[PDB]
This record gives sequence, structure tokens and C-alpha cells, in this order.
Amino acid sequence: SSMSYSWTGALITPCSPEEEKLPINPLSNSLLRYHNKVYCTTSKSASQRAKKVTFDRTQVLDAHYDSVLKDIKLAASKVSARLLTLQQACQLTPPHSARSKYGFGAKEVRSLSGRAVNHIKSVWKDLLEDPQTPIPTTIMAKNEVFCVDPAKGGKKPARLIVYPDLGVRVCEKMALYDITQKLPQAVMGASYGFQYSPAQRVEYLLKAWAEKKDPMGFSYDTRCFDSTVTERDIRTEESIYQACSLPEEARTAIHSLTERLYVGGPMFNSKGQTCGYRRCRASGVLTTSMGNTITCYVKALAACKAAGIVAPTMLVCGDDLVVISESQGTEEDERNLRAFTEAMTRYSAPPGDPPRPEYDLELITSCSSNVSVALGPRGRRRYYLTRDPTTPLARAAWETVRHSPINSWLGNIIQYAPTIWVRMVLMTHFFSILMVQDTLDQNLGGVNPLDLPAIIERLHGLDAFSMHTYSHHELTRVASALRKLGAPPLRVWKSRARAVRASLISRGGKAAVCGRYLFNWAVKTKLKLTPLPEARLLDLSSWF
Repeated sequence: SSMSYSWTGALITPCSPEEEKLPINPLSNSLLRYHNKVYCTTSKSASQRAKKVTFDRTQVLDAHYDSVLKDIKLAASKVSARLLTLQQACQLTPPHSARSKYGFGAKEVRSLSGRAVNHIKSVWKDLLEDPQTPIPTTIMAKNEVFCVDPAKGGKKPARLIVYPDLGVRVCEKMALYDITQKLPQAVMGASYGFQYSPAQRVEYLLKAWAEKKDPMGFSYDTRCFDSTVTERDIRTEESIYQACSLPEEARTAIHSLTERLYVGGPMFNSKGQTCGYRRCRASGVLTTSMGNTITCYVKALAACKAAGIVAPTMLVCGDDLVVISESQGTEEDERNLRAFTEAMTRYSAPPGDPPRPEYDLELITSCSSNVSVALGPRGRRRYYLTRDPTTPLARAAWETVRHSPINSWLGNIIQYAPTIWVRMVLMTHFFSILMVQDTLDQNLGGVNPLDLPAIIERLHGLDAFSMHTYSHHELTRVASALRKLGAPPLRVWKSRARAVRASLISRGGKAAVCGRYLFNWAVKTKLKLTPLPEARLLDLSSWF
């Protein structure tokens, strides 16, 4: 029926030319040794990407699909959404968002400068007047950092970014922002992935698992989900948006955005030549996350009914998806997943590798991570979110003239605080670097490191500081990842840890608390850690 992309042969071309690595990585050459293995995706590999993502889609919908859609549109109907003022939409632009072809950028937009405002007014008008002319976009290589995978053929090529001009982006929000805030929750309820913190994601999966008499779970991904989205899928999204109570202006606005932007349109490289034409999901438009999540949800829910998945509970993180249901016997279970996959494929949403039924929660991966179990010092099982540390570690080792990894360290420490690799490797390194630099309280991305104990307590609870015995899977993976990157093994970290712990303790104050709480696993004679008052008086609902 249609190709995801047509190309012209023009090259997809960098902005600020990707930078060579330096002969010394002073912040991380004591973290690991195999620096030769950490690499960053460049536009040089962008053709290789484009090939992987360009293919023919044909889609066959059915009664299950129709039925699911009817249900969702009824759900959407209960939502009412407002317009955002041009000004409000401007204020939601991020500080460093890509400046505009019309001599102004984010600072102007956020400060409501007259010409920025003015231009957007015209952009919005043209949207109201013209429902047809496709709106042009730029395509860029994403630069991300990985550890080399010999298994999966060396170096992943870059991801492709496709976005309209800043003027349009502001406009998108006037039209759709409020819907992005309300629609997903209303169509999917608890299935919606982005609402939860790690601990809550854990809890939900556990609850889901627990309520099946005889549970079975699987995850489904596709690497290339955007490519598989059809013009029709996109129009179906609009129709879903339209089932809401909107003002009329917004309805027009949305239709135009669908017809002129979302459904597809032409692509230019930064050099400014025509590069190709897109007939699938745009990587950088407002609706990308909402849209993928909803469309994925519709397709998956239909496919469950097609396959006879019994009593399914879903978690949806975009392209990424977990289903936990009632097992029907493993032989039936294997059959129903083949059927699910076949149905998904008819819907134009094939998988990466085919899914597989599992009967143990540790073996189920999604939003790139998994639930694991650790034993408190007296037997109690605690469950918590974790993942393969390889990428976190490669990212932790990426240092250039224009990039520092300390941020990346702290992000991981927070999200994965209960993990053995965070607690033994990253925590130990982070604190040691900051102490030597004497910047133990400079603020990184809005968080002060000396507040980790309370933040971690607030987020993960006091168990985060007493996970005593980790699982075989987890021990195996971590050890293995460390050997892979040439990082010291856990035993060496434990040493480093003891000395970090001491320095933090002698430093007194909040440092001493970091010492006591974060590094209690490092000493055989444990301090009794009690709740931090600093922590109850603290709200991070904002973050997850």
C-alpha cells in the first residue's frame, strides 16, 4: 500500500560536526578501561539507518480492531480539552529547543518577544486557513552513545530525527498540548506507562502478576515502530482526538496538523536540499508519544482478542509493551503468541524478535528494564526495577570538550538506586569524583547531590539502602557487564566504597548522611538507618 519513505540520494547532514574523542578521559578512566568500546552514533551512518526503516506497509484491519477502536473513541468522548494561548504554548518551549528558520529561537519564544509572537500568529492563521499544503521538515541524525555489540554487528546506526520549524511546534501545542496531558490517561487508565515511577511500575506489574490464577507474561517491541505507522493509523488518531470535547478552532487546527504535518510531508537536510518524503510517523512532533502509545495500545488490545489472550493486563510505554494474562497451558500459550504476532503484523506492527511466553517475572523486559528481587538482611523479599548496566556505563564514560557525563551518572543513580550496580559502582564513583573536585554541593540539573539520601528514600523507600542479597540473573549480568567494559569487579568497588564512606563520614553534615545511608552495604557492622525527616517533607510527583 505505501512506503514509509522515499529518498533523493541527498546526504543526511550534521549540524555541529560530531567530535572526536580525546586521548584522555579524566573523569571516567578510573571507572572503566575499555574506552575503545564506547562510541557515539553519527550522521556518517544515517544512510544505513534510512535503509533499515524504508519498506512497504500493507495493513488489514478486522472486527477485533474495529471493536477496540469503538471502545477507545467512547473513552476519548469523556475528555474535554482546551486551547492553549499562543503565549502559554510559547512558555512550554524548552530552553534550548531548535531555533527557527525565521531569525529567532527559544529565548525569544519563552520571553514572548514581539517578532517571535508575531510570526507564530501568522503560522497559526495559515493553519486555520489552509488544511492541505504539506509542511516541510528537517531530518537529522540523533547522536547517542553505546557499548559496541559484536553479537549485534558492531555499531548501531544513528536514529533519525524529523521535525517541523519552531513556529509550527509552538502551534502544535496551542492545538494539542492539553490533549497530550489528558487523553492517554483517559483511554488507557492504569495501562499507561509514563505515569509511574520505577517503584510504582514494579508494584503494578506485581499486582497484575498476582491477580492471575496461573500467570503468563510477555513483552513485545519493535525497534522501528514509527516506520510502521500508516497514514490511516494517523488519521485514526485524529478521529480519536476529535471524539473529545474541543472548541471549534482547535478541531480545525488539529485537522490541518494531521493533514499537513503528521500524516507525512517532505524532508530537508540541514544543508537545505530536499532529502526525501515521509509517509509515516514523524520522530519529533508533539503527538509522537501520545500517538504511538495509543495506536500501539489499540493494535495490541485487538491482537489479544484475536489471539485469545485471556484476562490481559497491559503496560504500554510507547512502542514498548508488556502483557500479563491467564496462562492457558504452555502449548496453547506458544500458539496464542504466534497468533498475536500474526495479528500485530496484519495491523502493520511486526516485532523485533518474536515474543515468547514467560512464567517468571524476572525474565520479562520492558521500557528497556526488568523487575528483580533482593533479600533484606533477614529474609524479606524486596522487588525493584533494574536493567542491563552496559549502556548506562558506556554513557557514564562519554567525555568530550562539549559533553560531561556527571549528569548521566546522577540520573542513573536516582532511577536505579536500589540496584547493585548503582550502589556499588556508580554511587562509589560519583561521590569519589565530587569529593576530589570538592564540588560535593554544586547543583547538577537542579538536584543537589547531598540530598540523595532523602530523594532516594522518597522514591524507593528505605529498602533501597538495605538490599542484601541480589539474584543470580542480576549478579551474572552486572559482573559480566563490568568485565565487558574493563571496569573493576564488584569486590574492588567494595574497597573503593569503604574509603569513600569514611571520607563522607569525616566530612560531617549532609555528606556524613550520604556516607551512612548510601554506603551501609560497604561495612559488615551496619548502622541502623531510620526514616529521614528531610524526606517526608518532599514531593517529586513532577518527575514520573
